[PDB]
Amino acid sequence: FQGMQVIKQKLTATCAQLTGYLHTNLPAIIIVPGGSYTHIPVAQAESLAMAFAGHGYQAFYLEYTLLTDQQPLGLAPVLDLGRAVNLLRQHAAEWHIDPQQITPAGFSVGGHIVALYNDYWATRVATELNVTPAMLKPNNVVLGYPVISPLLGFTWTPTPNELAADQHVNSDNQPTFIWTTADDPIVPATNTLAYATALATAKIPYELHVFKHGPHGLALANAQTAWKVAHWLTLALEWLADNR
Amino acid sequence: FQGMQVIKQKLTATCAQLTGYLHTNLPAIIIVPGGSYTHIPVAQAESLAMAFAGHGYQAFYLEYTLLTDQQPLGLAPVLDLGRAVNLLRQHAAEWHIDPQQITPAGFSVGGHIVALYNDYWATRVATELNVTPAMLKPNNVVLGYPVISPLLGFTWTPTPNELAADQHVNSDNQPTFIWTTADDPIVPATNTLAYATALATAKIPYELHVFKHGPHGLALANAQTAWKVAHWLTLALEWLADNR
Repeated sequence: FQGMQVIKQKLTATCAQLTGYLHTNLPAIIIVPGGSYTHIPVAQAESLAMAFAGHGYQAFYLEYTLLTDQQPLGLAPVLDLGRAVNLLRQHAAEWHIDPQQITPAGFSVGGHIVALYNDYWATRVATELNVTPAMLKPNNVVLGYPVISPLLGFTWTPTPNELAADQHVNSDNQPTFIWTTADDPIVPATNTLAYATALATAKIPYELHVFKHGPHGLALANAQTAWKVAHWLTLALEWLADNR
Repeated sequence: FQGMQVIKQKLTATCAQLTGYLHTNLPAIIIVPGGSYTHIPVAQAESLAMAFAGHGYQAFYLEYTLLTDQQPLGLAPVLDLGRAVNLLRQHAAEWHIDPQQITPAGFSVGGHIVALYNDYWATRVATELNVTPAMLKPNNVVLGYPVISPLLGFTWTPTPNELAADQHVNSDNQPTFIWTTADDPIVPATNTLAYATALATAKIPYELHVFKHGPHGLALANAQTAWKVAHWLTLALEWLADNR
């Protein structure tokens, strides 16, 4: 909460909450953290929000629906992200947000949430929230160490089989910046490579960085703990800037 | 040729030539440049050799067999690279090369040559050159803006169909660092993504960077002309160092 207005806002029709760090209009980042759908690692979320806040972004973090709030989780976290994007656009003027530069940044399981948001914002999220698609648009998406868990899934009842983000890449998918680790023996980067291939085939703009960064847990701990900058951040910021 | 011993050596049983820039023992880079198999862009080759020379490498560039030297080209350039690796190991002591840190770095069509070298060094190159596999080992390989052309191909007579480097990834493939451009509308990065997927499936160590760098031609021109450093170089050097 470093010299910035901290704001806290519970989202409507959900237990999800949003925390914001606020400094013309600025681009805005919404950090969708990890946590295996069991908890939200608040310190990770805040640190990653500050990584962007420090480089000219209004930065938010989303505490999304967890397994303890609802089971089956369903797609509640993806919907929660929509509620968050919509609130940012609605309040852009009073928060000095450029409503055309709202970017969800998903980490670990939050990368899965964000990947699916990029696929369904104009369709399933819009119709579930009954919000106009334009209000839910992610201007770009960022995915850091994405992790797929079968906890996410089952009006709109898709099981983990039809939640392969790489199978539902469409023309409404927006530009995507992805980075992950190549050498986690427990979680190969093959899923992420498949998503990039789907983006490339659908001709959705992207950038992909598969680094030798070790296990996903250590890699994301380092990203949080040791960005003050890390190449993933330099690269994400440059990509975001050049897409403006 | 900046304050370093420049050496020139024609390789045996080939029109291919090698140029070297020489400063304990040092790692060595062999630049396999582009040129569409019609010419070798010497200025590109030299500049890229210097990019590494300046960071503690003995650096060489390979002027490989061209379409004007031999048609069909066959796999002559891949064999030429083997001849070059073998010569470096043979003369490591007098050139202050660490014979366990010899790394071919392929650019544009040379990336295809190097990708195939990583696949066939212990098998088809060894048997065509009648050289022991150990002498031909690439300790790591680097691929920058790789481009596949059907000019490469047809003792060992494979047509362009059986020269998909991603189809012949085996356990003898060595660690691979790849970077390319995501947004060349004429040459999508899908081939490179497929190779990375094959490396990942075969559990060969790798790092992949698909940047929004524009058309392949401009991207490689920039790499040559504007590294003095560019992130692809920082990233390649760090990866090479951490694999030691």
